Amino acid sequence: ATWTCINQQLNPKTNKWEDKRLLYSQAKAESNSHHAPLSDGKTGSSYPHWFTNGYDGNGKLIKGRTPIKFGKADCDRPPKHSQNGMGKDDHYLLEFPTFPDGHDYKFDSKKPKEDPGPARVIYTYPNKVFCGIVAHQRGNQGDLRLCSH
RNA sequence: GCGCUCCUCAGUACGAGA
RNA sequence: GGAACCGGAGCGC
Ligand SMILES: [K+]
Ligand SMILES: [K+]
Repeated sequence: ATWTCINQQLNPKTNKWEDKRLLYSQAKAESNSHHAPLSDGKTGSSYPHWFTNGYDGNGKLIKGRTPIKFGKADCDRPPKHSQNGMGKDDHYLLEFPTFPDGHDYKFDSKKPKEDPGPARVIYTYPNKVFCGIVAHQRGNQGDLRLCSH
């Protein structure tokens, strides 16, 4: 499967924010999540960690936010995330950087951590079910949108 | 002693718009 | 997302 993300990137010349299209292999993205450790932000980079998707630890909407629909049960299931995402019955979503070249993000990188880019592979804790690839609408921050495929 | 820089503190406390 | 205080060095005065 091929996923397409649209990311706005600043042009240093025109100084205007321009659209950038980015293609990612799903296999590589899943591979990225398999090789990433299964902890919630306890690496030097802080990745991977909890992707709330608009919810709080008790699986209740946050009000004002609209969760992304991944189209899969385990994924769209409201989260159960404890103080450090290690609850024995915890279940939630993780986000980890993913790129077009598909290389594994150096999760232990720090000061400075490797650039995480705009895209993230989203998957479940603790069975790493693939949910999708999202990407910040503009820059490497702000609103995260579901990409196409 | 005053001003600026870097390391560290620390991906911590704090947090959920990441 | 993400500080500061305390802690150590450099440059200038
Ligand atoms: K400092
Ligand atoms: K200091």
